[PDB]
Amino acid sequence: DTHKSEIAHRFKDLGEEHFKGLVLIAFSQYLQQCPFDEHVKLVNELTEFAKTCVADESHAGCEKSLHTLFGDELCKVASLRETYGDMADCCEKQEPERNECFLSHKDDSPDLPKLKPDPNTLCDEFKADEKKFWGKYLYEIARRHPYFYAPELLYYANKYNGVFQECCQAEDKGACLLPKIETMREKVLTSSARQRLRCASIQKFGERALKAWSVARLSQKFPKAEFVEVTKLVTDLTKVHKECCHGDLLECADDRADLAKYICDNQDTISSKLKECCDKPLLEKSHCIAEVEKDAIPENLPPLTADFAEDKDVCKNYQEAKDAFLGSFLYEYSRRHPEYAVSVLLRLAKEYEATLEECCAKDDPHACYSTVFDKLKHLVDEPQNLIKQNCDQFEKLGEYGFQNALIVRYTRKVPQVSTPTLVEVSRSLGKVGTRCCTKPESERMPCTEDYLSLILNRLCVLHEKTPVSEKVTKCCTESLVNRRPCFSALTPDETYVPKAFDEKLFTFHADICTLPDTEKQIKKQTALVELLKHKPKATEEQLKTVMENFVAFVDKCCAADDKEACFAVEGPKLVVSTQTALA
Repeated sequence: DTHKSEIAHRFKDLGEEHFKGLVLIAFSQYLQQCPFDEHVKLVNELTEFAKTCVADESHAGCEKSLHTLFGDELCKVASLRETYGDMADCCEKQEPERNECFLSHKDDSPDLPKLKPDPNTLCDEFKADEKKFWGKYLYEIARRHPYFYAPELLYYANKYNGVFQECCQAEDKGACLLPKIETMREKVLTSSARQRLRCASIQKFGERALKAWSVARLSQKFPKAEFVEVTKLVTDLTKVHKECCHGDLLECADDRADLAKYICDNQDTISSKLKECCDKPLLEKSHCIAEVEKDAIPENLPPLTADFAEDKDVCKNYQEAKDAFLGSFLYEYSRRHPEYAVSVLLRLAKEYEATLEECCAKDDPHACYSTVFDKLKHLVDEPQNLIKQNCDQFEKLGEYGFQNALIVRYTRKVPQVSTPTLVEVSRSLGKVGTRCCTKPESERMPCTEDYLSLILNRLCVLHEKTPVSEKVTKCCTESLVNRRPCFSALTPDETYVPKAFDEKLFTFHADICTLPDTEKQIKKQTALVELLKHKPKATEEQLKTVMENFVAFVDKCCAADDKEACFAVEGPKLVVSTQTALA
């Protein structure tokens, strides 16, 4: 009963272009510092060997796993040690330990040069060779995002050649291109942050957590899908993610297709909105199905309380399959409330779990769990007043001013975190203003809950690598679903000794007037953070004073005939007045 050669099953099923694409992504994520040219060699080689195993299945090595073959090739890289250190001892291990070891060196903050894309040299390179322009893009996104969802990477990379196909024929390439890549670039970062949380769930909270996520997400989109169908799409959707998150990129891709294919062939029992989606070429259909509008709530739905609170058999039901009965609750809940954010529904079910565990203990469980829904109904509203405040502060200050607002709020909160992580997180938190505060009122909170969890997950991820605040560790490990309130309930502690003053953190040169705009703000926001690790009690009135004092200074010195002499003299002046005002 042996369908023998895994490389050959995959090469056939995906076809060559997708095989090559996915292989280049996989090498790109394992070795992020490597030049492009070296990866193209590793891909072509493995690809030859793939064809040979399609031609002859018995030929040597054609039965080795996909890791072993991927792994064999990583081990032959002349520059693994003197380029990747401790990584080249992975080569001393056997399968599957050798593969675990490679993964664990994926770098979530790789140090990579910022692509300042220029449309002329860039439109130059797509005409020269469209298929390599295509690969270079794959490799550049994937090496800076090493857990990127890989079948989507091909999707976007095609969308991308798509822009150049339409824009390099116009009379102002520039004016045509940059708005489209920029709208594109935002969707890609959002999609990578999404995937990164999917993988954190499983790696850190179990398959049970991801799976539970898909019940929420699915039930909500496909409320007229009955539970067994939902259950089924869930099984196959957790598998696709598990494999994606584990670097099994070829199995993942092929299993997403089989699912895209299963969904479209079962429209009538799943949802009525898919008919347009179920009609594109492969990449686009899958993206369509993941982007698709939600279906209508069936009309005569039996009130929630029926099965889950009055049922004189709840505890019995629950004990016989805890996870199914809870999945069932999540299904039931999610399909009736497509308004809610997932993070919220998964928080509703978790609380619901906690209630049976402890009610089912007591002699009269029914007296205990009959009342759960009010408990639950109060969960929704805890968030709401957070929202109002932050959108006011946001409208009040604008995006930049709000980022510095968060930078201060979050540095007093978790002063130990490193300065680059505090900057990046606060910037991203502040864009949640622009994302969510112009939305309809009853929609602002769901929006907010949803992205915070991508952003809080990035904080944990950046921070689990080099663990230094106990506060953050606790909020990251304690729960998946309760991070946002765990991070909002944190206070500035008086258990933090201020950082000793460091001159080099508050010295500025004529370069500051040179930087790209993002860089300029990031240089300033760093110094903002370093100022609050040093002067952690400094008031809001005082900081107001410093920030203005600081704007004037940069303005002043970015205008003079000798800027260097201008920073030299005014720099120390600034330090003095600040030290005085704050100390």
